[PDB]
Amino acid sequence: MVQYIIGIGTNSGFTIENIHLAITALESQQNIRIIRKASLYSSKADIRFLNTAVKISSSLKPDELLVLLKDIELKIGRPRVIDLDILAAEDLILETDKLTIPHKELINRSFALAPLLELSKGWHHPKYVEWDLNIRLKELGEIVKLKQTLANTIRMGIVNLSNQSFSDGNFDDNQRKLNLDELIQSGAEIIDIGAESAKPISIEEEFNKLNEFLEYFKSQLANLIYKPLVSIDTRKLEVMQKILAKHHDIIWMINDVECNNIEQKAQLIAKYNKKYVIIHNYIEQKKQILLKHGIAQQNIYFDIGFGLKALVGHSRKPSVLGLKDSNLATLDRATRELSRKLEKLDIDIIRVHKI
Ligand SMILES: [Mg+2]
Repeated sequence: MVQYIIGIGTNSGFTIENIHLAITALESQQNIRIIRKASLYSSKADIRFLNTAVKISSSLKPDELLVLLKDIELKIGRPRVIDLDILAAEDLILETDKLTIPHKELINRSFALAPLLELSKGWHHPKYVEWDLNIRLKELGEIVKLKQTLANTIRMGIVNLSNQSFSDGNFDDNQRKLNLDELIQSGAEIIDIGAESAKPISIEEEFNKLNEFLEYFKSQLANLIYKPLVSIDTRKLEVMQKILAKHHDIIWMINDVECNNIEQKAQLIAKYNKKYVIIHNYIEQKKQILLKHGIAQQNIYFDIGFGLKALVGHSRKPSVLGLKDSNLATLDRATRELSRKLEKLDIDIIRVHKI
């Protein structure tokens, strides 16, 4: 049994998902235990890189572990989708054309070294036992530790484009953009964009608002410290159709509150292989239809619906935080404190305005 620090980076696709999946792959090996996972780090490539590290225990030999990693790199399907490197193994020093441990660039890459030292604050490079790596890390300079984590409970950030959020000024439409930014900085792992509050809205106009914002998102891809997973919040079948046709590459999930056309909707999610949610307003009958039309069960969440993995939407809802003249600075606090409790529980996804 040896301890290895595995470095995991990615700047392509669903970034945090690729990282979670490489970790899942390793944990699933009968001869590997996962000891600890580092924080998530952002560095610049062209899209932003997402890097972390994991400390494992394993009876694998370095070269055999090298073999496993290339395998995993091909499973996740490797702008690199996934890059896996043996960063270190205790005080092990190994030089072979095949591999070097510690990794030759460990001490040149802050996105490698920072997570390592986070996992092993007392670690010294065995080739250079006198090198205080804290000093080196700082010399390497640039590195953003994100508030997004590899926790079990992912936080979905609400981005409403409807009339509720309207404060546009003479020459600026910046509020929803500012809102996306705040959410991403405060650690939302996911973003749920919906364009309806009120007076009904057409398919064409619902589509227009969603499209303009996704195109805006895409134009910002290399400017985001973290590229969140994207959930599309609409109950209209034709909206899904058009939005998925244009933007399926950057969408992770469809979140539909009202069921009509559930048949054609599943047929659409299946073609696109996307996550689906089930809200109230039994879940079984729906599940079966979805399951029927070709929707893999794991790709589907349920929501009980204040108004199979578990999504809960409870943000700024009075009925569930104890009802409602209360200000936003108070509504969030009941959410934020109740969020902090669902995380503790198993909760897979929580939908919130503030993290
Ligand atoms: Mg490599």
